[PDB]
Amino acid sequence: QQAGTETEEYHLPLTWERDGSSVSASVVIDSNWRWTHSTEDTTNCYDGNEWDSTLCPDADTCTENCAIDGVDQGTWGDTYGITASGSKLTLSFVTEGEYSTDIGSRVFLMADDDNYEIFNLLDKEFSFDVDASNLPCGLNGALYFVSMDEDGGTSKYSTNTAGAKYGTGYCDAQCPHDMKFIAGKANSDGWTPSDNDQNAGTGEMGACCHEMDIWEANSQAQSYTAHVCSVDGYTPCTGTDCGDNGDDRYKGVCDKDGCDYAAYRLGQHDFYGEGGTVDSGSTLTVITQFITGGGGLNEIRRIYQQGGQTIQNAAVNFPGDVDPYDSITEDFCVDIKRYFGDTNDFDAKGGMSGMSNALKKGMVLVMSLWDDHYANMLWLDATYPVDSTEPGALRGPCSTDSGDPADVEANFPGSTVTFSNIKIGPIQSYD
Ligand SMILES: OC[C@H]1O[C@@H](O[C@H]2[C@H](O)[C@@H](O)[C@H](O)O[C@@H]2CO)[C@H](O)[C@@H](O)[C@@H]1O
Ligand SMILES: [Mg+2]
Repeated sequence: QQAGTETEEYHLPLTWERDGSSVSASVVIDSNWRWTHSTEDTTNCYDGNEWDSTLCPDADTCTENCAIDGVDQGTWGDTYGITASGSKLTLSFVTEGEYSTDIGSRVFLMADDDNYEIFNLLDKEFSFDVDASNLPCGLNGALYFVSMDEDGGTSKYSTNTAGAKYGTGYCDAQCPHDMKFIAGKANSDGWTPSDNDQNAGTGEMGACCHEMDIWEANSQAQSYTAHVCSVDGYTPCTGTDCGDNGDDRYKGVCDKDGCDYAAYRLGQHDFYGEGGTVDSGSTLTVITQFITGGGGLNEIRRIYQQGGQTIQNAAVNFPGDVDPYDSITEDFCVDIKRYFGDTNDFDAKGGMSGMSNALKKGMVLVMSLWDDHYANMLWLDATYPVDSTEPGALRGPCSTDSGDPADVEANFPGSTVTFSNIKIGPIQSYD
């Protein structure tokens, strides 16, 4: 995409801490949340959930004729419901703006006006504070890393002149087809609008890359998940390479399931939640350690702090069926997937050393607040598949009727998440 000129681009200031020192950074809105309009005037190229067929009769013409516009100081709060102060960022769920209505948001941490901050998580400890108390069943306040290009794609794709400055270049391990711009081009070929989401559709291309999910959570359940891909960095995909939900799920270049460590699903029901050991009613510190052996990742450990207590990760709790692991390791992913009858796509795609090499090449930080039009977040907080009764089906305390976006959007429009005190530094020792 090229940049439009109707609205100046303002990145929202955010402080964080990098190896013992304060960094005055900022965040940027993902280009999918932006207005896409003619470079000539004000006409929408993307209008509702379909592209304009005059302006966009094929992707190349669409790319030439359309632009993504800026988000100025005022728009962050009143279109997106996003505020920041100091080292705290708050994302909103349903914000009814001027003439339109925004649902959730996704932002990236910037290094400067034109580049994302690049995190090299190997042999480091990454921490932050989150308040997930205002997120009911069916919502997900997520903090995670993805192998985006530092410049959002401008060096490699010459029709992307907007770049990281306009939040371009998102990819993740889902190989999402709902991205309006992929590899610098409008993804308008073969566009199908969503039946379910009036803002969304899917194009022929998907945008794949490695993804390290530090925190996927609402007030009811939480998980952290490593997703490795067999391709290197940001990778546009079509066809079977995308591994689309359904029959192709395991045939693409990325692991959609990931190797997930989700305490509730692993037989620890009161570890996290309302009045749990870690109490979602209140802010908590989430600390993640990327431990290496011979310079390669071999474990991802998790520690929590809340109210001055240090709380070790809860161990797998299937006595005599699975060892009490308490972290992501190769043996955990192998044994748990066997026990849960899950295809080990994580290993098929490179496993722990594939992930390590991904981490070594550097990742972009993402924070997001969303609901789930595909599976109602049931895989995080309920039972999934809904009628399944076998080990690993049970995920959280929520109803299998929870999480329909139409319901949660109407009933909990005020939902919010607050992330604060982002920090990276050497691996510390814990009591
Ligand atoms: O809970 C692990 C789980 O992944 C499920 O797919 C989730 C995925 O992990 C999440 O990242 C994505 O956005 O939503 C999907 C739903 O497709 C998968 O369906 C489960 O069977 C698997 O155990
Ligand atoms: Mg094929």
